[PDB]
Amino acid sequence: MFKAVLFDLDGVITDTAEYHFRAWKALAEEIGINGVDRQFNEQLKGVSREDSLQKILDLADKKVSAEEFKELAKRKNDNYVKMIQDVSPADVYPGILQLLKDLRSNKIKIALASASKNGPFLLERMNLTGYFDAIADPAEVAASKPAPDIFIAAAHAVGVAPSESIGLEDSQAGIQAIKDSGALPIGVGRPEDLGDDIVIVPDTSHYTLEFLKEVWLQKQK
Ligand SMILES: *P([O])(=O)([O-])O[C]1O[C]([C]OP([O])([O])=O)[C]([O])[C]([O])[C]1[O]
Ligand SMILES: [Mg+2]
Repeated sequence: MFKAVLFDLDGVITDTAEYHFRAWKALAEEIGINGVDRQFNEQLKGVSREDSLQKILDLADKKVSAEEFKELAKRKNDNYVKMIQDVSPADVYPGILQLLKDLRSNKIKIALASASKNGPFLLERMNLTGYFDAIADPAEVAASKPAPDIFIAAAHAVGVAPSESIGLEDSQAGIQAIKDSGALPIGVGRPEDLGDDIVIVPDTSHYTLEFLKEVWLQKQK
């Protein structure tokens, strides 16, 4: 009986979490911060551009100037934007296109709840824009992931209560944002990274409408 699905983008719809990681690691190393490895990057997944940069700068003893802070965020974004120019429909993760088609057939709303300002560009790259009933603008919320605001806004944008929605996420921060919104999270990734307390699937082929119904029917929510 859920009425909406609230999609993260990066690491859910396609493998762009890998590109954010590579770009943040390159930035960090340029400023002599070598701690952005895959384990540290689990604290960056789902986190805004500025919050990501500050989590990396927290690894250093000294502060950068406000001018350098702004430059660094822009530097990373310009690199990332170059990395994603060749993304195509062939890069949609397994299961995702068919899930979008099945949700529309079943009159279940589809909304994007990505913290990325590059979200709309990436949905166009992948020929997915037409499936979305709404895209929650991440610059409109007052509080970014792990705050629930973006999931609350995604649900509102398609006229469904968060409590009647499922959220799909690959990150610690986004799973917390889903929990605090009222929606039911189903994570994608390693249990070791995302927790043993919610439903986690190992890859996105598991994100079928059949499975979302299976999970919803057992407590949920
Ligand atoms: P999700 O994974 O919330 O689709 O995206 C998150 O977006 C932020 C901000 O991206 P931007 O605006 O393109 O710089 C990234 O820092 C996170 O890595 C990403 O998970
Ligand atoms: Mg993500």
